[PDB]
Amino acid sequence: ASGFNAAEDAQTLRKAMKGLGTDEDAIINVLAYRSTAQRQEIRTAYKTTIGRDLMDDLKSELSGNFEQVILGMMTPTVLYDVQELRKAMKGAGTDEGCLIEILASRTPEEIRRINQTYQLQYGRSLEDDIRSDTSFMFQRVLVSLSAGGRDESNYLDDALMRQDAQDLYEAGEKKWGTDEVKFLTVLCSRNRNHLLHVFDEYKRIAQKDIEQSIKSETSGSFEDALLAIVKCMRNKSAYFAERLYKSMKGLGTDDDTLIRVMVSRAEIDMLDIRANFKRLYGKSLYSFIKGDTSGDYRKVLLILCGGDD
Ligand SMILES: [Ca+2]
Ligand SMILES: [Ca+2]
Repeated sequence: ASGFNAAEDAQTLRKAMKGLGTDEDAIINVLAYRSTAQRQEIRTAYKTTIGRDLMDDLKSELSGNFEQVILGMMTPTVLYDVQELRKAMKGAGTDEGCLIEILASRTPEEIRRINQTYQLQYGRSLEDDIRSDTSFMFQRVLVSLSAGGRDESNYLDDALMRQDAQDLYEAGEKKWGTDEVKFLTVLCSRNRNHLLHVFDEYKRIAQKDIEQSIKSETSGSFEDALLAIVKCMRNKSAYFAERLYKSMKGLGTDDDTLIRVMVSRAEIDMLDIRANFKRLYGKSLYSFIKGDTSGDYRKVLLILCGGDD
């Protein structure tokens, strides 16, 4: 008896959190079927209408993975990335995979926004934290990416493109070892169109794909970062399909990654992620999530997925 009404959604959620226990299905039936933008209007309407803070109430009413997914869904796009990078770096351990996932997949523009926001939210620069929590070549790649200075044009410099391919090839022909800085320079600095052309040229002169050379010539998180960049440049949806596969295959589940990817990409390219997932693994993302998770947690996850393939 109306279209999208933030106030009405606010009432549904409040009712769901009232009384003994919590009607999580009511919560899902609303939030999982609203856009990130709409969820922000709901937060505003809830505080206006109820005089309480929606995020605080959700946190006090929910727990575990279900809580993590719902709160993630409720967080504005930029702030979610910022809070995920911070979480990746707090504590003794560092979630380098998360750092790579975010820094290799977001545009230089989105990264610049994440930068300023990181600074305002915590008081330190994203770069400083990266420098403190990572080292050597991997640190350098992240420092470059985090600054968001990658060429944003679509300009193709023929001469430079040919030289880049050569430098990359020669980098894997050095006696002492792989001239890793070359990979960093080319893969972190050039614009997409230029890089994609460089990959073709590389293939021509080396008779091998850049990805296979990266896998045999480099290792560790540095290797992962380069691969992430290449994959995100060529077929970003496939990169996330793989990310999701790795988080669910074999004993257990990397819930942090599973949740972040499903939440962050739900409104961006989930359909294409699903297509690539089935192509790569023969199974549908839906079937994988369904058999690797459970509870209301699984329910919201399957909905973010969108349906079986
Ligand atoms: Ca309750
Ligand atoms: Ca598993």
